[PDB]
Amino acid sequence: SDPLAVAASIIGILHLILWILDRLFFKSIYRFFE
Amino acid sequence: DPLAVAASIIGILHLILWILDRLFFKSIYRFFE
Amino acid sequence: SDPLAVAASIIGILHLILWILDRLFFKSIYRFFE
Amino acid sequence: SSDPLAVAASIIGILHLILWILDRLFFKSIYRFFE
Ligand SMILES: N[C@H]1CCC2(CC1)[C@H]1C[C@@H]3C[C@@H](C[C@H]2C3)C1
Repeated sequence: SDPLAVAASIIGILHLILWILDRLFFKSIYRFFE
Repeated sequence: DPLAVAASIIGILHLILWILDRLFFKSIYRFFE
Repeated sequence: SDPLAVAASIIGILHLILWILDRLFFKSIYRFFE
Repeated sequence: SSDPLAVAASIIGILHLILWILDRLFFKSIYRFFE
């Protein structure tokens, strides 16, 4: 239970979540003008 | 730790999906150049 | 844990922060000109 | 100080930072000649 390890884990989870949300928005936007 | 394993697998899938996304968008925005 | 894990944790936190600033900049540019 | 999964994820995180840095660098560059 290193603080850096736990923070890095949570940040990786949040990073992938926000990435799929951002790219979902952008892929839905680009899925209309093509 | 289960948290470390979850974060590791999420990081690997994140890199893989980001690479596929980058290939998609680089081959989609490589026609303009 | 080991230097590899510590550096990887610092780097993952940096990566989240950097991608946050990148997407915030792009969303602020696409939230005023669209 | 050795989990194979942890070492793999660490190397992957470093390479991910490097690749995203290069991606956004050349992206910002392309978006620097167009603005
Ligand atoms: N992309 C980051 C890189 C650092 C780790 C994943 C998230 C990796 C696996 C676990 C254990 C350490 C710290 C994080 C969680 C090394």
